[PDB]
Amino acid sequence: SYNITNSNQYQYFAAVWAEPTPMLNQCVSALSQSYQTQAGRDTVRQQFANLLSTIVAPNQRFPDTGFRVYVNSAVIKPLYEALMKSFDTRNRIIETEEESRPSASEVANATQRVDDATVAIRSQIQLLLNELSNGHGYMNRAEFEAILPWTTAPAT
Amino acid sequence: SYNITNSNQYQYFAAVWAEPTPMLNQCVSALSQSYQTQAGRDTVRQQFANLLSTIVAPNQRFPDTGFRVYVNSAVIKPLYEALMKSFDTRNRIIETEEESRPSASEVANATQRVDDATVAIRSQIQLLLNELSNGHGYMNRAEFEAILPWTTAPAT
Amino acid sequence: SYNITNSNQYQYFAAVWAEPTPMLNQCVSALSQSYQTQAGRDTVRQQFANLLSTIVAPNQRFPDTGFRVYVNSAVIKPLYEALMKSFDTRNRIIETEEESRPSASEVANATQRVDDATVAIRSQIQLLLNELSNGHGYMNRAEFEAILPWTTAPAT
Amino acid sequence: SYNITNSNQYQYFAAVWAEPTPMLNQCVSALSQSYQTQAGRDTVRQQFANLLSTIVAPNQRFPDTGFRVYVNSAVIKPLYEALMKSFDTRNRIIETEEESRPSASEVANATQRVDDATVAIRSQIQLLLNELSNGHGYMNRAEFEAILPWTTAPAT
Amino acid sequence: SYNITNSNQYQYFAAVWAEPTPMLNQCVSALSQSYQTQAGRDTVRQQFANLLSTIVAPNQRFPDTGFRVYVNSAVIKPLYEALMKSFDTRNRIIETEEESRPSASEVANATQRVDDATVAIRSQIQLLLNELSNGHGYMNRAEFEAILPWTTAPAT
Amino acid sequence: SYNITNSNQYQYFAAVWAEPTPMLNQCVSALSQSYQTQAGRDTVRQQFANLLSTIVAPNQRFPDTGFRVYVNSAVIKPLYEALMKSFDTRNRIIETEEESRPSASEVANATQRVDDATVAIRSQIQLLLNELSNGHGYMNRAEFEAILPWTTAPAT
Amino acid sequence: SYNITNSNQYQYFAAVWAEPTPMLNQCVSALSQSYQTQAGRDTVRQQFANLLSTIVAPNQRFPDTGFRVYVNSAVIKPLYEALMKSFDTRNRIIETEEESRPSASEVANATQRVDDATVAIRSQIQLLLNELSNGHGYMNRAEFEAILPWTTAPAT
Amino acid sequence: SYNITNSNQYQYFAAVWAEPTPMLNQCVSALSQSYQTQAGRDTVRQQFANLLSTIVAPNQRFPDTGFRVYVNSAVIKPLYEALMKSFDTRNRIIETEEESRPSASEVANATQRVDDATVAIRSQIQLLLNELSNGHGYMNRAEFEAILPWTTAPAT
Amino acid sequence: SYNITNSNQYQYFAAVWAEPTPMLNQCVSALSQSYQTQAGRDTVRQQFANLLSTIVAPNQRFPDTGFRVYVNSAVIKPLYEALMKSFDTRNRIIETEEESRPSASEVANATQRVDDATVAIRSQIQLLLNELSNGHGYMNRAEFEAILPWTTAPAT
Amino acid sequence: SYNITNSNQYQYFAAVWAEPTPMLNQCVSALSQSYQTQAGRDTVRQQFANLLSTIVAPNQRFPDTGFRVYVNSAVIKPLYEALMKSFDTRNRIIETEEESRPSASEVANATQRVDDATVAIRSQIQLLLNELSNGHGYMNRAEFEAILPWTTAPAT
Repeated sequence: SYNITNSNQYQYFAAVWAEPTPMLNQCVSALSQSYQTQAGRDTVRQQFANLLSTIVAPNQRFPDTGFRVYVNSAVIKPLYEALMKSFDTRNRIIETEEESRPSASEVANATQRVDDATVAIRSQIQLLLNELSNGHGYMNRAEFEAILPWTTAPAT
Repeated sequence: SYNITNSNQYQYFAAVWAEPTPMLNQCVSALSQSYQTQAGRDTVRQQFANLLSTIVAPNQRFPDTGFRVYVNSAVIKPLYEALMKSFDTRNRIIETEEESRPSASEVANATQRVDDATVAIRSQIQLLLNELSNGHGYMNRAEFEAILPWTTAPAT
Repeated sequence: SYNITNSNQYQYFAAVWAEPTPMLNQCVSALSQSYQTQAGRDTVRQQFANLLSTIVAPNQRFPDTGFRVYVNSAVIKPLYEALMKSFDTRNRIIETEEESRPSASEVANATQRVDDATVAIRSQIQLLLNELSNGHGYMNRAEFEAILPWTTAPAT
Repeated sequence: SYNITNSNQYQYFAAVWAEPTPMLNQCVSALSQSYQTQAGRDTVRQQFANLLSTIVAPNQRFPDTGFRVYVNSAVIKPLYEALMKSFDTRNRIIETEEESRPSASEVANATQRVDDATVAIRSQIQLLLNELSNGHGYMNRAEFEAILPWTTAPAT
Repeated sequence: SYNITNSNQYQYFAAVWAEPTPMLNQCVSALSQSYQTQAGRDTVRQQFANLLSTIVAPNQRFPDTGFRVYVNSAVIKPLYEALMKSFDTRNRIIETEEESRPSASEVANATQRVDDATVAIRSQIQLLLNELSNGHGYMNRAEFEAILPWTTAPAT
Repeated sequence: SYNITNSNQYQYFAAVWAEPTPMLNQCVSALSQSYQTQAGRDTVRQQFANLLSTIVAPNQRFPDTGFRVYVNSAVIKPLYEALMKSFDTRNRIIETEEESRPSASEVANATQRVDDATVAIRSQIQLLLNELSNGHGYMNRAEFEAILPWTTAPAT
Repeated sequence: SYNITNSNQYQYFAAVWAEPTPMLNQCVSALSQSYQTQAGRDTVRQQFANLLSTIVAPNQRFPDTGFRVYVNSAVIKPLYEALMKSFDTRNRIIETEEESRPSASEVANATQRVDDATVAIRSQIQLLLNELSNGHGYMNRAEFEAILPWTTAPAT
Repeated sequence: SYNITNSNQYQYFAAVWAEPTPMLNQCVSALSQSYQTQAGRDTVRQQFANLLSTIVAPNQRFPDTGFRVYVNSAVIKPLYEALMKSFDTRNRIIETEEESRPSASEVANATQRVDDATVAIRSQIQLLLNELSNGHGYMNRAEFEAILPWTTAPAT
Repeated sequence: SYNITNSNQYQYFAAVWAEPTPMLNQCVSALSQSYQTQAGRDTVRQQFANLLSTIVAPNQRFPDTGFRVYVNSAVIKPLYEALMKSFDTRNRIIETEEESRPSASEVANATQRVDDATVAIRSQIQLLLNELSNGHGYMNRAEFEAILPWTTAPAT
Repeated sequence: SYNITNSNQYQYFAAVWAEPTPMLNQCVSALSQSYQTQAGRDTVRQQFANLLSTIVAPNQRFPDTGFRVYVNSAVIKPLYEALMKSFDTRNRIIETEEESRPSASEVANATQRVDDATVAIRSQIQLLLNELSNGHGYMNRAEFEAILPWTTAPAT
């Protein structure tokens, strides 16, 4: 069966998989909304997490009856953490009592901070789209390989 | 029969199921009302709970004669807790004796709090509608799978 | 007879139908009134609900002797929830004992809130009118199709 | 006889007809009054409704012995809903106990709201007059056509 | 029947289809309105989403009795995400209590932000019109091809 | 009968037709009014929409007993979207409580914005007039052609 | 009788006629008043509209017992739309509560806007006078011609 | 009848005709005014356009009962586009708020630009006068010829 | 039928055709306007695009019943891209808040930029006129040739 | 079948192909717009990327039923990266708070930077046009060769 030991072959186990369908659809769910909210962007990242699960264990090899998405590869990982990060936060401070601080934006501490955050998530959501989908990132038993052991309960 | 043991295959048992009909109809019941009330929004969340039951046990597999809704998936779970949460509460304080505090809204503690809560539940009730229904979230014996055991009282 | 199973073909069953006559007439009943009331706008949405019923079941197909209105399509669904929602509420607070709070509107918590709500329901009631009626939204056995099964009690 | 089925030919049935005489006369009844009232403007719109009936059914075609007014055409529909809407409401708030709020208009919530509403209904009542009457809107068996079926009980 | 496995042939499945009629009509619904609103632009993008469904599955090939629109092609995808994005948001901040911040626009945080957003959605709505329609983007069994497998339940 | 399939012959179906009479008359209705209003310009565009219907279906060819106006041609389409767009909006902000912001136009956010919008709709309303009418845009069975199929229920 | 079909012969039907008497007299009614008003200039344009009717139909040719004025010719059309347009509007803003904004014209948004509008309508009202009357614009069965058909119910 | 095919004989069809009377009179209407305006010069060019129509079709030859003016010949075309162009525009910039920029013409961006434009339209309006009228430009069935076909419905 | 394969014979397919009538008329529509605008020049180029379609496919040869205009030839292509490009843009920067930057043109960044752009589009619009029309650019089955194959479904 | 190993024969696999139709049409979409924008130029490059895919794999040779465009050849590659690069960016800095920096262009950091960028993309868009199309760049099984192996699953 599959019997892994060498640690160098463990950079593709947990928090590095999904499927073309699940991932791409999640991204559209995000992009199609306003960036003046927390519910949306915050929950969005939390959506992607639910799919950032695992698949290849140390005993049952990757099946031919499947093709998952290595969420920590070429363009996905760097631009997906960079992307999901774009909506990190912002200098949110609603200085009020009931009425927003009267002369709040006279000599304030933010404006283009919120505006510029939006640009981040926005356009990166797109470049991701094309890269993500194509081949930059994808993998299956075909591309999942190196020098892997197989020796537990027989089945070949 | 079905005979489950591996815990990794238990993230889809209790408080994660329903059916297209029950769920979608509940959402309309909510959306079609005012957000200046507690009866409505509070009881609403309590409505969704009655449907957040369980279906797949450890012995009788998912039937072909059915298609339920995994209430803890892709878009539903993150935006449904975020949604149901939108009507968490608000800074409700009816400072009165019989007559609401005379000069209550002069230098008060709330206004857009109540207003902004409404926006939350409202628009998220919609984005949910389309996502929820489509395929983002749904499942049945067809999509309910991984590596599951079946060995109790024979019937195949 | 009709014998449906595939869930992907269930996004057009409950809370998604009506008829050109019923729907359009309901909209006029709404639009022709004042927006400084609750009886009207609130009951209005509740009117549309009574027509948001169902028609196509899993066994008796859509008849040639009919043409219903898919209330969850193109322009209707997004602008009808957005519309019906326009009269969500407002920051209604009649701070009084018998006499409205003397200096209530000196440094208050609302005005253009009520005013701006009216604009919402109002003009959207119209854009709806033209869109709704035309073809954006309508359907019948002619447009109600995909890949649907028919196999119960014979009648062809 | 007339035997209609195609839905595309149903955008001219209910709530879209009247006659040159009834409609124009109703408009004068409105225009000739003060806009500081509710009885007038409110009941006015309700007057136009009584005439917003139906005429062409699915079996007895439009007669040669008549010429009705399609209340949902060219200029009428857009400017008639816009018109009838002008007297939607206003920020009406008579803050009093018996005596209107003493210092009510010091730092208040309205003035040109009421004033500006009047301008709306007023001048639009006129532009309507000329447009409405001419040809922009009118119709009869001559202009009521497309590709309509006639096949029930014989009479030709 | 159709029996797909190669992942490289999965960049045209979900969230990449529609039809000439549905798509173009949705765009007009958008363009014909004011850009000083949220109901409109926000719900607009949500309209396009309802049509961003799927069509070609892994078993029933693209029919000759149809011609859909690949919403992720040549000009559509880049300028449609860029377009739908134009109405991302803006620096919306209605600093008020009832009365908009007195000296709000003296030394404020926005103006041409809202104005410039409008230009974005506006003109891009047009360039899209011509490109979208022509051939830049469209596809059917004629143009939907590469090296695709067909081997399940026989029917040829 | 008419039996169309080739998609390249679908850029002249929905939202691309009208008649010389309806269209030109609508334009005059617009031009003859003030540009310091929303009722007028907004409803205007909504007027043109009611005429932006369809005529040539896939089975009943264009008649000799008619001459419609292709609203998406030569000069009409580019300058009609550009025109109808001129009255997109403006930086409308009536900062007031009852009394317009005292020192509102000292160091404000708009003036020639409103003024310059008017110039847009205005003069383009004219250049349109001559172009629109002449031949730039018009069509009928005479000019509506390419390589179109005709094969359903016989009638020649 | 008259039996027109060719569309090229339809640029002189609706909204393009009147008579020397009606038109010239209307212009004097306008010119003889102040340009610091809305009643006058606004209603003026609306006056000219009432005369911008139609005369030559597709069956009863232009009579010898008449001479009308083609309101869309040589100098009339370009300078009449340009003229009627001169009184488009202006940057009208009466910033007041009861008392016009104290320091309103210190650093304001308009002055020569109103002044310069007056010059527009004024002098163009004159150049029109001479041009309009002479021959630049006028027509009758004598000048109304091209290649027109006559074939319905006989009368020659 | 006339039956043209050779394209070399199509440089005298659309946008190349008028009549001695219409054209010359239009030019005087222009020349007799101030060049410190937009209404005049702009509408002027738009006047000439209304006459820049067509006359010789591919089937009804040029009549003996007429003499039109080829607006794209010898001196007219080059000096008429050059002329009509003279009033292209200018560096118009009224830098003001209500009061023209105080020290606007100290170190400004224009003066002789406006002045020199006037000279252009002015004197070219004259040289045109003599050239235009004489013979440089004029034509009729006498001068309209080359090697043209005539073969449709007989009439000779 | 026509059966093309050799790629060298593909430099005259898409985005390289039109007709003498459509093209020349579009150019006049452009030239007759001011160059201090964006609506005009921008939409102009977008007008020419609508005509930059295709005609000669790989199976139905160029007809004798037609003569189109190869928009990518001799003088058209180089001077038409150069022309359409003349109105690329300019250093447009309206530095203002409501009042254009007081001392904006003292030590500014542009003037003859806008002025010089106008000269570009202007005069090139003319040289184009003569070249375009004559023979420099035109083509039909007569001039559309090289060594082209014809072998699909028989018809000769 | 095709069985490649030698790496020297891998400089024509990924990110080096397309087709005459797709590529040339994309270029026109770009060129026909203003260069004072980011949406356009930025998304443009992202458009070309979607077509910069791959075609020749290591097992299924280049077909006779096709002719693609090697996007990394003679003139395309050097001038296409140079071209697409022209719209790299610019010294974009909108120093403002709501009102662009008053004395921003007195002693600033840019002007001809933006202007000169436009020239880059512009004219190179053209030289590309002719080169790209002709033969400089194109290829197919005819020109795609060197010394390539073919030895997997038999089919000759």
